Amino acid sequence: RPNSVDPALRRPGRFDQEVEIGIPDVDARFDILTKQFSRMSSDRHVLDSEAIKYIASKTHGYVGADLTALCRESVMKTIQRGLGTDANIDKFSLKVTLKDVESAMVDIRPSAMREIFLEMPKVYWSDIGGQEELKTKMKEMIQLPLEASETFARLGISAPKGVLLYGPPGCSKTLTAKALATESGINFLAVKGPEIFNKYVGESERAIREIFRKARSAAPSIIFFDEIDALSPDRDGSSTSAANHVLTSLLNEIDGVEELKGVVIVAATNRPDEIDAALLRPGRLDRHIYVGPPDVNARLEILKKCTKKFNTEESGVDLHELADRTEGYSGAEVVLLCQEAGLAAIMEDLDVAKVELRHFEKAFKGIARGITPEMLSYYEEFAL
Amino acid sequence: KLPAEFITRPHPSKDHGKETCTAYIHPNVLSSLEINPGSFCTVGKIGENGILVIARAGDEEVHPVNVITLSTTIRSVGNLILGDRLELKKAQVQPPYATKVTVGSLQGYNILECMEEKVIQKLLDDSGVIMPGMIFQNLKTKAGDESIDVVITDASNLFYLSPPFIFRKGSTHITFSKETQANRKYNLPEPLSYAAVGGLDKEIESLKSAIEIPLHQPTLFSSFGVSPPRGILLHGPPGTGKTMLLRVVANTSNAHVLTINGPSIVSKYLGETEAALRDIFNEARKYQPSIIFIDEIDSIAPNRANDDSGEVESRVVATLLTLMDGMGAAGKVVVIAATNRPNSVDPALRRPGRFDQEVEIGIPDVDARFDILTKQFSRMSSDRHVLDSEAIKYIASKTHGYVGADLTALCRESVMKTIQRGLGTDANIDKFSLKVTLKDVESAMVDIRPSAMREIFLEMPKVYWSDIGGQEELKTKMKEMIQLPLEASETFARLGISAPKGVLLYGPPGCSKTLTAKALATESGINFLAVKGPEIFNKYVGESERAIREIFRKARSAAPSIIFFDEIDALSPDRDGSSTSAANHVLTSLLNEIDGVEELKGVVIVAATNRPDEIDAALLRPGRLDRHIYVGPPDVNARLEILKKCTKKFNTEESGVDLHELADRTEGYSGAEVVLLCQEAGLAAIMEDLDVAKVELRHFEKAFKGIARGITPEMLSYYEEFALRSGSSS
Amino acid sequence: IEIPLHQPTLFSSFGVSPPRGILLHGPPGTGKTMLLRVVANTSNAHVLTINGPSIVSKYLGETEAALRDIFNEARKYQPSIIFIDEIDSIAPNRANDDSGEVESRVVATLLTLMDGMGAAGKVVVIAATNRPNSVDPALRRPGRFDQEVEIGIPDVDARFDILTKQFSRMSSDRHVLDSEAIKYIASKTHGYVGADLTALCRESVMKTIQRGLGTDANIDKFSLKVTLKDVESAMVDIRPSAMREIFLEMPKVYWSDIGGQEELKTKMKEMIQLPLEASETFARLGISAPKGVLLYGPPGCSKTLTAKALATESGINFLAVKGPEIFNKYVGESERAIREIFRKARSAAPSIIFFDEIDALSPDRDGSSTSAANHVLTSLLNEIDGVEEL
Ligand SMILES: Nc1ncnc2c1ncn2[C@@H]1O[C@H](COP(=O)(O)OP(=O)(O)OP(O)(O)=S)[C@@H](O)[C@H]1O
Ligand SMILES: Nc1ncnc2c1ncn2[C@@H]1O[C@H](COP(=O)(O)OP(=O)(O)OP(O)(O)=S)[C@@H](O)[C@H]1O
Ligand SMILES: Nc1ncnc2c1ncn2[C@@H]1O[C@H](COP(=O)(O)OP(=O)(O)OP(O)(O)=S)[C@@H](O)[C@H]1O
Ligand SMILES: Nc1ncnc2c1ncn2[C@@H]1O[C@H](COP(=O)(O)OP(=O)(O)OP(O)(O)=S)[C@@H](O)[C@H]1O
Ligand SMILES: Nc1ncnc2c1ncn2[C@@H]1O[C@H](COP(=O)(O)OP(=O)(O)OP(O)(O)=S)[C@@H](O)[C@H]1O
Repeated sequence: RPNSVDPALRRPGRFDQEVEIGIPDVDARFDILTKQFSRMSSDRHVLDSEAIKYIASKTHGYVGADLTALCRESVMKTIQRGLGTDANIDKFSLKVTLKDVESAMVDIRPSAMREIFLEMPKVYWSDIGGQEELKTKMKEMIQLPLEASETFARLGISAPKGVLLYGPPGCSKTLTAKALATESGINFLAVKGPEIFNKYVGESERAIREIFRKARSAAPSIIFFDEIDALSPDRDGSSTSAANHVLTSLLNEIDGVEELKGVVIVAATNRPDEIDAALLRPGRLDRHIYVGPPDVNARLEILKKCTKKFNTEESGVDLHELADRTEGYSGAEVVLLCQEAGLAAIMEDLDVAKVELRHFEKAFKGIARGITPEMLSYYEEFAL
Repeated sequence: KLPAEFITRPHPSKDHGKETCTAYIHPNVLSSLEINPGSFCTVGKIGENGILVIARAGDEEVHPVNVITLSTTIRSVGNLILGDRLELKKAQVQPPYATKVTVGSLQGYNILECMEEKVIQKLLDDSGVIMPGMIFQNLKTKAGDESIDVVITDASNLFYLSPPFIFRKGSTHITFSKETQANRKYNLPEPLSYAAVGGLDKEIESLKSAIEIPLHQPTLFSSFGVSPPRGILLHGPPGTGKTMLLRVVANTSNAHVLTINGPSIVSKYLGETEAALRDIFNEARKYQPSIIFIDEIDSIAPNRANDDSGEVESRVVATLLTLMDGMGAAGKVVVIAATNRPNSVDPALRRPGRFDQEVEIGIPDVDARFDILTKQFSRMSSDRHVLDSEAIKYIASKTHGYVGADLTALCRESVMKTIQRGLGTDANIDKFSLKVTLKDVESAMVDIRPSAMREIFLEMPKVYWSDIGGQEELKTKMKEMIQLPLEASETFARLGISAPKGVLLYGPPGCSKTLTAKALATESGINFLAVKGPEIFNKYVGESERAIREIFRKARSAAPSIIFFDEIDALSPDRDGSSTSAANHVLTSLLNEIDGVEELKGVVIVAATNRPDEIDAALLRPGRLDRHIYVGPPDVNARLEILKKCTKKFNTEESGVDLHELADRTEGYSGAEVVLLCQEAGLAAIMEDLDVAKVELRHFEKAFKGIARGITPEMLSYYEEFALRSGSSS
Repeated sequence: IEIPLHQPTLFSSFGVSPPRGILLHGPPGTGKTMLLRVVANTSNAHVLTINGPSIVSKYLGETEAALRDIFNEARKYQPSIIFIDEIDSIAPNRANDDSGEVESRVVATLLTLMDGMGAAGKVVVIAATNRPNSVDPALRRPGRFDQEVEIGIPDVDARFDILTKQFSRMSSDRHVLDSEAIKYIASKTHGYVGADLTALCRESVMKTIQRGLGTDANIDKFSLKVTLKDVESAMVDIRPSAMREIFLEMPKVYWSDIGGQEELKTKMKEMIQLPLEASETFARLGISAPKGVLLYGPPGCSKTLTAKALATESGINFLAVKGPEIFNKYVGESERAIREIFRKARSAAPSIIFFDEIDALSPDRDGSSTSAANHVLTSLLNEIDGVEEL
């Protein structure tokens, strides 16, 4: 914690140059693991200089100390595996294979991940049905700047820093934000919501510095802001008094990230008035993304996603008819149809993977849909 | 000097020779206690009856003063774990000759499957003193037996755990018995094994691999590049049995055992407090292999982030940091830390190299509760009278939200149920032959409560489904949303789906709404929670979410559970722009907690309010309030059952008070409006005559003239638009 | 208490260790402290007393060392009973910000010693508290306090049995036979948790003696009896424990002084007087008296005068709230006064709470008024008729 050190000892004349150590990337992971397992050397004989690449790609976000802990738990996977078959088996002759290393990640909690208390139930692109148009725009504004960051420096094109999502409730929103990091992505960090106010005055103020203390973690770290209403819901345009200083700290630490650095602000919200008249400045939020209701084609893929286990075709249910009649449902409202339909089907008589068309109809009449998907009267021209 | 502190160490030679009972303690201690090398000495725990062991003089040059060496059988008699403190005493009575000695085996093998009886006399001939409970293993097998063990179950006593006796070969009566348990009349203890712990079998297997290997085979990791992991981070919710797991390791592993539980290392002197840790570790490293057990480490290792941490406590945690890394051993010493708060561990302790192995002491689920309950009755099978694999499953399934500690209390309360019945039928009946039946457990179910519910106090008067009439649609949804996820959980897994966890109840004033929650508190099968909103709001900044967090923290541990949110409109922040200071953060916390229980958890959110249209649009997102149920006003059919609800005791069948006539005249009556008529009309009858035997029609006639309607026509119009609001026709 | 300390063979047959740990919680005045003394004097076992901070010392480890040696004495001398008066004082919930390192070790000692194996033997621990929710939840798990008994406020039946013994302890200066007056005195004492019942006996002696010496101040003070009128004078001057926190003038109001309004007076007796005098009637019919009445009309009528006489000629308690007096600027205090006042009302049950100008505290909720009024009313709706029958 260099910031926790007294600034008197950090003034010029004491340490002119300091180096901030970041999280090793995929290129550095092979070099670390090669030398760490160089002590193992041919005892494994399963390396082939290619097995580490699979491990390094899967083991993402590791600070580096846990890489040695991976080796310690790898030995735990073996030995016991050998002793499981034979009681007097020679432990020295046993070797570690790819299966033991992969299974070790189950009982391994990375030190960096332990601090960042997140759940992230392994969301992939399979669950995100439809929104093909949405993916292309996000890739051209997020994937390319992150992967080709060195290229953008020579090109000189200003990156569209600052991404915000506004749309009807039930859409992906946060779902797409956390899914990108899964497929060969980078570290994702988000707040828990009740973090702006903790207790005493100044304890939460210094917590803002602790959040931004890590700054770029590997290449780089991203600090998402889900539920932006938790930061500045009021006390800005009315009843300010002397309690709006917390928002000032969160806004003075975001302009020091330059443009072509990779550190951007990504947030998800539903009320445009919660954006507040402070992020419309030229450099905070210049481009606006509207995640509207899915079209008919999107629901067709979503329906198959939420009816994968259901026979559908075997029972005699047409998927195209369901997608057309599900118009007006916004995102999650489409998915909820099966769950309500599933409960009715089971209660009939010991339902085992037998869902008919009438089950969809029964649940269709007892689910409410979104109302007024036009936001707070302003969604195109961000000028009030 | 004559120190009062001693430790236990196994005998260097294990050959069942003349050292069966003779033990070497110290050449000088025996002299200082006026004990001859061969006289009688009493050794036992502090505050407990000692075990009469034979005192012998060893080599003073090699044997340390504080070390006491025992035999291969002494530690097994009293379950004397290696490293436990001792209290040396003396015996002044010549032991009576053993008239009868019983021979038994723990493994369920008869003594006839062991060596010849002539050999048995040679096995125990020079022991001299024999007390019940002597266990000796690694005995020679005549046949191809895998393993044999002989335990002296009984033999036939002032401040003595077992009756002292002197064995005599050729003149002692020997009886062969098949007993496999320690005698209950002597109240002898029993060792704890891995299979003695039910439900948590998966965690035990991981623990055994990470403990046996470093203690007995430390060169495996050294030859495998990296040193073996040091430090065990054992954490689990309270009541799972964290304390016994450390004891199980001590009772299973055969090595030096040192336990540091609670603030036992705190001393008045400044330097003495920090010196205790160094002395304990030095003892552990001197007699490797050894295990150091730490319980409630967070109580002595503060996280140092808060300002409440003291200087003394900061030095205690720093001592472990400077000593865990700074030792010359390769990892033969294993440190286990037991705690219930994962976040209370010191940040330096959580760094890699200190707690390499982290084990979560999981809360037993429905499947695990069957395993633990089955094993508990094994040690009480003499008076069990419990069906096998049939009654246990029914009891285990109904114990929703249990953590493991309540099951022991439930079984203990099961015995108490027989005591009240046994003594009630006959005050002098024999209570040793009493057997627990299915009804006793069911009776004990209501008298045993989960630990997570100890902090929740609500009256919750017993209101049943019969208290609600003509609500079949409401009863249709509740069974599917509560019983089906648990009674048929395999069907959901077959479809690979989870039932929706949201419901937006709304009913006119006078209807059930909250009354259904009372039925939920009566017929749900699981734990029930309610919030007396808007009590969650607090004056201090940041405590509004913390109050929700503390109440919602119990839901995760006691999953599955049902939480009832009465009048959720106040919970949702007001959009009119008045007093919008802290309610906005309340909405954010509620939404985030909903998404946090998606890992196949049983958390259910139930809400009911009189203003469905005054809530934020975020709560209408699927996954939070999935179902919109219109529990409308009672109709003619409903009020027919409503009348029988509270007037069943009334003698209206004999004469007067026609339910059908009331039903037609009570159009638009809510559940409360019908009850109001009974209260108003009933007061008319009481004033006419103090003794009331029947109710006439005129009592209701006077009441009818002074009762208004609590369900305005505009009230119904508000909810119909809410029910169909997404474009109405579209 | 008896079985764990007197029948060691019974638990030997079963595979479950004897239960250990008794904690008593409830409102003050129920008699929690007295029950501790009764057990100590009746049961023949070692008694250890911890009256509040009786084991707290200025030294760092002396407080924790005292617990270990005291519990070791119980282990050495069995059977033993350990009494910790106000156990919550030395064992806080460990969740409040006020708790520091001092309270951490003291509570942790209880977890270590009472784990079910540190003490063992024939040692049983019995404790009491006034706020069960303020104690450490870790202590409430099985193995430390297996069974928790709630000592509630005595009802009419419970008070009569308690009051009968106190008057009949001496049996010499009783002056009443067949318990006709004792039941009458017990029936007219509502909300007497037991401390006031003892105070009623104490004030009964106060009412007499003065009357005996008033006519002539030269008689035997050991030859003076206690009459029914003395207790009647003693009961009116004693306020309920929950009512001891109320500071009101309360001018005397009589119903005979109110001319007219016969209809209003007719329906009042059916609400309070009738349940007291016709308790057996409701049990036969299975009904409950209505507890909600709205008074309205043009200004200038009696109105508030009706509620003043409720505490005078009803025989039950009465709590007065000045309407919007519950309002507070802070978020956590606006509706807190609603629960705090009714907590005293439940303690002083039965009691009547009267509200002045409920319109201000009850907005129409149709999209007007302020949130603070809406926040209060939502609390009001739940507490008056919600998850609690009241
Ligand atoms: N492919 C999909 N398309 C639409 N909805 C989906 C899809 N997959 C899952 N869902 C549902 O979407 C829900 C999440 O909806 P969200 O829009 O994220 O909720 P939210 O109200 O926006 O709150 P946040 O911003 O996510 S914290 C999940 O609970 C799923 O039921
Ligand atoms: N095999 C078992 N699995 C689970 N619980 C068991 C088992 N055997 C016994 N128990 C009971 O589990 C409980 C564990 O002790 P507790 O006092 O509940 O520990 P604890 O309350 O969690 O204290 P902490 O959390 O360590 S401070 C006891 O009531 C035991 O009787
Ligand atoms: N079938 C019935 N349904 C509902 N209430 C009934 C029924 N039969 C009798 N009642 C009585 O009617 C009362 C209605 O009270 P509540 O259900 O608490 O009011 P509510 O419908 O929840 O509306 P609130 O709480 O004021 S928004 C119950 O407490 C019962 O005493
Ligand atoms: N037979 C009896 N039944 C009930 N109460 C009695 C009886 N005899 C005496 N009492 C009274 O019961 C009371 C017992 O004291 P407690 O009410 O336990 O003290 P307390 O007010 O609860 O204070 P704490 O905080 O609990 S120590 C005394 O006031 C006794 O006078
Ligand atoms: N027959 C009577 N009815 C009512 N009050 C009477 C009567 N005779 C005398 N009074 C006195 O008149 C007073 C009138 O005071 P209140 O009725 O309390 O005032 P109010 O008319 O109710 O106006 P509010 O309630 O403060 S808006 C009573 O308190 C009595 O002291």
